[PDB]
Amino acid sequence: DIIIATKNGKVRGMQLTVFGGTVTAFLGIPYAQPPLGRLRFKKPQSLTKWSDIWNATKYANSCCQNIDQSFPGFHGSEMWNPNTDLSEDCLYLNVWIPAPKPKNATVLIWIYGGGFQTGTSSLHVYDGKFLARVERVIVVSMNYRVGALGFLALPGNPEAPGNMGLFDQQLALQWVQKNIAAFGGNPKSVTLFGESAGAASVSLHLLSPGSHSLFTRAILQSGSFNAPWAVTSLYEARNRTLNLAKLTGCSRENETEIIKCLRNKDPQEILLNEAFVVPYGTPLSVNFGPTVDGDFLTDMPDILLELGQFKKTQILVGVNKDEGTAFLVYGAPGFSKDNNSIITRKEFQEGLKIFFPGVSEFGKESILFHYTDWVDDQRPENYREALGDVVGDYNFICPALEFTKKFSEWGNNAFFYYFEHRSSKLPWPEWMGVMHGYEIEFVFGLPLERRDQYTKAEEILSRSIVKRWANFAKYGNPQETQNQSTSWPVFKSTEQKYLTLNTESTRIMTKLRAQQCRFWTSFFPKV
Ligand SMILES: *[C@@H]1O[C@H](CO[C@@H]2O[C@@H](C)[C@@H](O)[C@@H](O)[C@@H]2O)[C@@H](O[C@@H]2O[C@H](CO)[C@@H](O)[C@H](O)[C@H]2NC(C)=O)[C@H](O)[C@H]1NC(C)=O
Ligand SMILES: *[C@@H]1O[C@H](CO[C@@H]2O[C@@H](C)[C@@H](O)[C@@H](O)[C@@H]2O)[C@@H](O[C@@H]2O[C@H](CO)[C@@H](O)[C@H](O)[C@H]2NC(C)=O)[C@H](O)[C@H]1NC(C)=O
Ligand SMILES: COCCN(C[C@H]1CCCN(Cc2ccccc2)C1)S(=O)(=O)c1ccc2ccccc2c1
Ligand SMILES: *[C@@H]1O[C@H](CO[C@@H]2O[C@@H](C)[C@@H](O)[C@@H](O)[C@@H]2O)[C@@H](O)[C@H](O)[C@H]1NC(C)=O
Ligand SMILES: *[C@@H]1O[C@H](CO[C@@H]2O[C@@H](C)[C@@H](O)[C@@H](O)[C@@H]2O)[C@@H](O)[C@H](O)[C@H]1NC(C)=O
Ligand SMILES: *[C@@H]1O[C@H](CO[C@@H]2O[C@@H](C)[C@@H](O)[C@@H](O)[C@@H]2O)[C@@H](O)[C@H](O)[C@H]1NC(C)=O
Ligand SMILES: *[C@@H]1O[C@H](CO)[C@@H](O)[C@H](O)[C@H]1NC(C)=O
Repeated sequence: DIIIATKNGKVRGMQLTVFGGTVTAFLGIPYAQPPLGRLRFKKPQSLTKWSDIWNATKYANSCCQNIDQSFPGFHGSEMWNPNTDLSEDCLYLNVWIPAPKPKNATVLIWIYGGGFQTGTSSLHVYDGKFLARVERVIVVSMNYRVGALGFLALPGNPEAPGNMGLFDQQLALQWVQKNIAAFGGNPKSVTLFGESAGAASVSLHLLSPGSHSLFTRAILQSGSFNAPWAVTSLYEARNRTLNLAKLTGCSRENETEIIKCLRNKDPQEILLNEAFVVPYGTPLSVNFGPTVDGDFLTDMPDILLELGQFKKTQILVGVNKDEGTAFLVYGAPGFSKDNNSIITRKEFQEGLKIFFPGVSEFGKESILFHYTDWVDDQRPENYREALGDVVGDYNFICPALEFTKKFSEWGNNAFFYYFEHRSSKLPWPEWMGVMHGYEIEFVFGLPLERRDQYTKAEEILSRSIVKRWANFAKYGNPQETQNQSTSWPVFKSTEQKYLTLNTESTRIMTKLRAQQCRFWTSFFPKV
């Protein structure tokens, strides 16, 4: 039996057997008052003390969310769908501590992705027991509100201020600050890491002054706030908040009254309507996401980034080789996970309509032009690979690169990686390559489990990545100093060196996707 006293009461965890060792897991610790009733859409409220022994022995409810129903029974999609009950009562977190209890361990806080519409900390690929066992770090992860329940925005108005999901995250960071010492943790040594919308969240915590004292360092996997999907403007936010009020018959004039009306609607009603608050959706739509609330976010984050207004610290940033492909099978014509998705020119052209609906004709022509001068005009994968690259470059790679350039210009050490290994247990077909999110299992050390049909080469890659992540958290330097590893150079805005992660050869390369990103980062914003 293992009971830990925390500032709001006592929590009992459970022992886990890992690699002939032991990790203690505290699954499902509440960190806020359930945001129910009048608390729906408000910032997370402080939790009142309890007196019992809170049995934190299983993952808690995941936050309300729509589920991917596109490939029922297919592990490739369903591995991302929630694996606990959905409920508004979902403000909980998890802690993995090494056994024997550490003395002053570095803490790793995970923030999952999901487009700010989906996700949950309890997923199998977010299990922190391996990191705890292997690197003697403590791993924390939290559930935070997503979708309209997490980001509906009536700016100024506290009933619906926006960014509630971010303040959930923040409230969990405070919990780590006030309690992790009791678990053997070092509150002065906290590294946030997250993927996709989780990564954009991490990057917004570097910008938010209310978070500056809640962590030390930051890791951003396939995501950053300057990505086009990561921040809703005050305009869209209001137009989307107003739209949703219509589809639920909640339209009023008293802005506080439309919120009260939305407060008596059932979570399901709000959920089915989220999709249509935009006129033309894409597979990448983030109908309700972070906004400039004037609280968490005091100005538009591009301006903050550009003028050096963020926490000064080290960052680890990276992306995957095929960020875009995963979204092509959610709408792009001629694409399917069940055939090699050879598409024609017209099909590529139609796909751009799917992914760039509001963009001018000339804008879409300019995308086609920049991506369709072929090394081989006769190669039939040409247009299929091109659309994937378009989506990946525009949505993930180029914003992550631009974020890393701008952040490092203010003097801090930055490290950039390019993950280019396809999981041998990847259930999607080969033409989709090194997909969005399929580095996570490697970061969390799943390939270390020899019982799980990963190759030996994958075990070695996960083992080095785990060491590099942990070295970055403990020491601000993501080296593997022992097994004659390739040294990871800092990313500088001049030379722009990055490290490639793969089973073959880790290499130092320069200026990732240079020609592509100049199009996205300096021509395309004009159109
Ligand atoms: C701001 O919102 C209006 C309203 O959107 C419509 O109503 C919602 C409840 C939802 O069902 C949406 O899908 C609707 O489109 C947008 O106005 C509509 O725009 C579309 C296409 O642009 C048009 O076909 C509709 O007739 C419009 N309806 C009205 C009442 O004007 C408007 O475009 C949004 N603003 C922006 C910049 O997108
Ligand atoms: C690849 O598959 C897509 C998806 O269509 C579905 O999946 C197939 C594997 C098969 O089960 C089809 O019967 C399904 O409809 C194909 O796209 C469809 O193509 C048909 C004609 O071929 C067209 O009428 C539909 O509109 C298309 N639907 C979509 C969503 O694109 C595609 O043609 C296949 N291409 C190759 C090269 O295999
Ligand atoms: C409910 O269905 C909505 C569609 N979603 C996408 C699907 C398809 C792609 C695979 N993912 C699983 C997945 C993989 C990796 C990390 C996290 C999750 C689910 S989404 O809601 O998850 C979504 C939305 C907008 C985004 C905008 C920018 C980047 C990612 C986005 C994801
Ligand atoms: C909390 O759990 C207590 C005991 O839990 C069980 O016994 C221990 C030794 C572990 O094996 C644990 O995994 C078991 O589930 C209960 O006695 C107590 O009533 C519980 N309190 C609740 C449910 O509120
Ligand atoms: C635990 O360790 C603390 C020092 O943390 C270290 O310094 C900060 C600035 C970070 O760089 C972090 O990564 C380092 O590991 C001590 O100040 C503290 O008193 C120690 N407390 C206990 C109980 O061991
Ligand atoms: C490093 O490699 C270990 C096994 O390799 C042997 O030990 C190291 C220290 C070298 O001296 C090498 O020449 C030997 O062949 C693994 O057990 C260990 O987990 C690896 N560590 C990392 C971080 O990858
Ligand atoms: C909006 O509602 C609040 C709370 O009831 C009220 O105080 C305020 O006057 C209303 N504003 C209007 C009606 O413009």
